[PDB]
Amino acid sequence: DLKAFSKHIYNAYLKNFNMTKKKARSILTAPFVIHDIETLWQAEKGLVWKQLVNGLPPYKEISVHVFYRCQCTTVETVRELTEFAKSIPSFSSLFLNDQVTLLKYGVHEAIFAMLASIVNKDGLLVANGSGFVTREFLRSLRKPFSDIIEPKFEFAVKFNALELDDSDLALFIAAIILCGDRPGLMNVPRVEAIQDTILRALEFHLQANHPDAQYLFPKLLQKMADLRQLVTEHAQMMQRIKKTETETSLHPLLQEIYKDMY
Ligand SMILES: O=C(O)CCCCCOc1ccccc1CN(C(=O)c1ccc(-c2cccc(F)c2)cc1)C1CC1
Ligand SMILES: CCCCCCCO[C@@H]1O[C@H](CO)[C@@H](O)[C@H](O)[C@H]1O
Repeated sequence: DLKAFSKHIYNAYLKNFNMTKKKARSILTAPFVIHDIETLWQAEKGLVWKQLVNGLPPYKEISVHVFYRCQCTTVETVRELTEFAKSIPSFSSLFLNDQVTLLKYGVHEAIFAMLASIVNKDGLLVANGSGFVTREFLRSLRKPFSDIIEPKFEFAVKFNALELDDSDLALFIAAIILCGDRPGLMNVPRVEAIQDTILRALEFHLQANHPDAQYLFPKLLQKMADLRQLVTEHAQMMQRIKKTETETSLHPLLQEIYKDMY
């Protein structure tokens, strides 16, 4: 039951996410360092990116260009999360409208949790591990673009202190997506039931994987609550950008995610 449950989730996680925390940590211990405008330019000229630069919206400025690259990665991680979720039998058993509801309100929490895997206190990996953008450079962007980034590093460094591996994260992320609290859900009892099974699997798994860790399971439950507050603040900053940065393009999928959030 729960052992094979977890194992199926773990394989779904390995199957659908290109960058795993294992791969990321090895690199973070070399990548081209982006820390100013010149190295950013060189990086765009020199590094392979998943989305091609001319494919981005028309250029406006440096801070906005960075934002577009963040937005590109966000949308790509949504696609991965969707296929990850669909690789879970109980998720695909849900009516398609409930699937969309869970992803809509779940993906950003899952993204910011997984983000910690490619983050340290000095910056984060970009371009599939080919580059490393410094936290200080991201801090130097003009508001509101620098403001929307720093809160994630703060969460990330604290989160990495728990020292989860990929197998723990697969269950953690599954639990975030299969959440019975999401607005507009049709079959709440069914999602609550799946959520409960995942959380049992998570505890079972952590007992085995981290036998000497103390209070880790309730600590992770608190991280789930923390991520909700993080995403609320994020959505508020995105609404601010929408209203005060009219020249900045917003990806339509992300726009569909944000119109009913406060
Ligand atoms: O939510 C939206 O509406 C999309 C909008 C998000 C905006 C805030 O995004 C971030 C905030 C904090 C940390 C990371 C991200 C974005 N992410 C990245 O992986 C990422 C970070 C930096 C760069 C990059 C690339 C080139 C130059 C440069 F200076 C930076 C590329 C990708 C993770 C969440 C997807
Ligand atoms: C797969 C069976 C066909 C599903 C048809 C039901 C569509 O319902 C719609 O689901 C959306 C969430 O996904 C909500 O945002 C809309 O308010 C709601 O009207």
